[PDB]
Amino acid sequence: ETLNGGITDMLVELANFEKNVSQAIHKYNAYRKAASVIAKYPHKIKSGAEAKKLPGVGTKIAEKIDEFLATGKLRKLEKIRQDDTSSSINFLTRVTGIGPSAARKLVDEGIKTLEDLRKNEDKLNHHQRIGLKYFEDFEKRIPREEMLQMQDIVLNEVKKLDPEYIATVCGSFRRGAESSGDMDVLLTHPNFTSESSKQPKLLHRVVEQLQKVRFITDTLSKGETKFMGVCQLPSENEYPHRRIDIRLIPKDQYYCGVLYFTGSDIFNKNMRAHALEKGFTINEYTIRPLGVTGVAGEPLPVDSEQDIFDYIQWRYREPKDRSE
DNA sequence: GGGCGCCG
DNA sequence: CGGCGCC
Ligand SMILES: Nc1ccn([C@H]2CC[C@@H](COP(=O)(O)OP(=O)(O)OP(=O)(O)O)O2)c(=O)n1
Ligand SMILES: [Mg+2]
Ligand SMILES: [Mg+2]
Repeated sequence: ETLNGGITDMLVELANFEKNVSQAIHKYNAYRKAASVIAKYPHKIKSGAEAKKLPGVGTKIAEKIDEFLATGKLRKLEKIRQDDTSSSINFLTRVTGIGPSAARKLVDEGIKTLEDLRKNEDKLNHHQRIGLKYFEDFEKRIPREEMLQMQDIVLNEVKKLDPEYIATVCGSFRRGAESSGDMDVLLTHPNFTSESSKQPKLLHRVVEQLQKVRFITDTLSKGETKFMGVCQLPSENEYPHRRIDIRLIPKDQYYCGVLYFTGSDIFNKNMRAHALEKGFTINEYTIRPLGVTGVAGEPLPVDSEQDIFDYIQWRYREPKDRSE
């Protein structure tokens, strides 16, 4: 029965291609949107020119409409049958360590399932191995109360080695969310500052410590600044493996760090992006005027997150507000 | 946007 | 050493 059936069908097929074969969210979005609106319409759609009228649809859609009208065809649309690589690839990407590039290669060699991975372990680099090892684990968000305990344990043991050590937990957590992807933690130490730019050792000790207590349980990397690894809560008879990140910022550049580690990522993007519009360039370490020629001037002093915002002419926004 | 570590 | 995956 349904008049515009035929069309809406196409339309929807179309959006999902746009959705997957691309990023083309904007496209896909109008796409469905439209199919939706033509769909609510109570008259048979005859002319694409009629369609246009209806809100949601426009030129580009109306065209696609036409080509369908005369002939069920849609050469573009016919093209579609290319399929399957794309489904599987992305999937693989869900694997921590697996980027689009290693995902491709993995698919080309026929590895393109979860099951398959497990079978082709030998092809995986270490990180991948882990992502793979703790796969199901990595898909669960940490709940507030958990982080809590973790905040605790980190907090504590940090003190034991030195109580001069400062540890702040950023990212989601700090922005107040109810569930957090991982645990992100800023670490600082006054012995360490913009003048020395050394002491990998501080971080170093600390991971070993947590390590030596069965907290961290794996290691994805260990720089003289960064640190990503797995960790886990304890119990009697167990808690899911979590992703952990430590970053050591020279005690003197704590604020740039804090801002940056709090995110959100989008926020940072907009913000950093903005500093520029204003003439300064911001990194986890500093905010320094950015010179006429296009080179970084000396770094403006910072005494609190507020000041960063003051510089780019922006209203301070609480962490909980830095969503974007 | 701006940058850290590891791959091979 | 680039480039990758990640933050
Ligand atoms: N591409 C990125 C990623 C992060 N940052 C910052 C934002 C905070 C931290 C990223 O931590 P994530 O754990 O990626 O984000 P989150 O806020 O912790 O989110 P989740 O809930 O997923 O852990 O690095 C940035 O400037 N650019
Ligand atoms: Mg987080
Ligand atoms: Mg993280």
